[PDB]
Amino acid sequence: DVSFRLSGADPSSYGMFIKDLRNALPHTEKVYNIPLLLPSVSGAGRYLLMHLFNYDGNTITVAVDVTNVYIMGYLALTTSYFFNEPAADLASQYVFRSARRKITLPYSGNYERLQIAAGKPREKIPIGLPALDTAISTLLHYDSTAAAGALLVLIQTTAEAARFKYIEQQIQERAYRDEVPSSATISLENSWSGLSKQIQLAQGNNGVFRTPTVLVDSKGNRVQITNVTSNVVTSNIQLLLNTKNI
Ligand SMILES: *[C@@H]1O[C@H](CO)[C@@H](O)[C@H](O)[C@H]1NC(C)=O
Ligand SMILES: Nc1ncnc2[nH]cnc12
Repeated sequence: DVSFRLSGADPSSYGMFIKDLRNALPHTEKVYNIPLLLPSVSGAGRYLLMHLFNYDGNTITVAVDVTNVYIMGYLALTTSYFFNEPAADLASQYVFRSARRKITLPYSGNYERLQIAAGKPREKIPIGLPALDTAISTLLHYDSTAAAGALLVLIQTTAEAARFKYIEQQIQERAYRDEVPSSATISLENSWSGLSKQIQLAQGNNGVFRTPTVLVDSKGNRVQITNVTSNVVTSNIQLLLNTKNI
């Protein structure tokens, strides 16, 4: 299991949590020096438990699929919550079995359904360490609309930060003040699968992507990523979704 405490959190302790989260994901291979997530994992071993504590020290446990970094559900006091999608229903067979009741949330876990549920796109949802503290608090008491927004915050500040060093840095910049994600952040979130696939196909194609990936950069500019010498590949992406899962 991996843990993070919002109480006394700073950029350093958050960086340590994101390092722990990455290190908990199993790999047998690096591709271009980036850990390659596994095709699959059987049984309870598929699911990492992240213990998160809000500033008052209350806790939720979040279940994450170690093959794709996907949050499937969470436990808050004695109630488990899972997304309404087959992968989460499978996860519910393995995690939080001792919960007194299990609620299936009225949406799946993808960004499009979550944003509909929350009534806003994540371009308009501030993120950062204070927003994460809020999100943990919200999830402690079931409110499906409020929960969607909290889950958008929670996904971006954990899974998306583990996937991309740039996103981890964005959150570190937001240690004491929330701010909506940069469009570069949004771009990366949306491209992880695409990048993961192209970095794997570059192997046996002399490091050249079969299909270029279009991103937005820091200054807000729309760039084409065509080969593994890109900074996005060398110094940003931290984990690769296995093409067997794409
Ligand atoms: C690869 O990417 C860079 C941009 O990052 C580009 O300028 C360069 O010409 C490309 N190299 C190859 C071999 O395609
Ligand atoms: N439930 C989830 N977990 C991790 N990353 C995601 N991106 C969109 N939905 C997600």
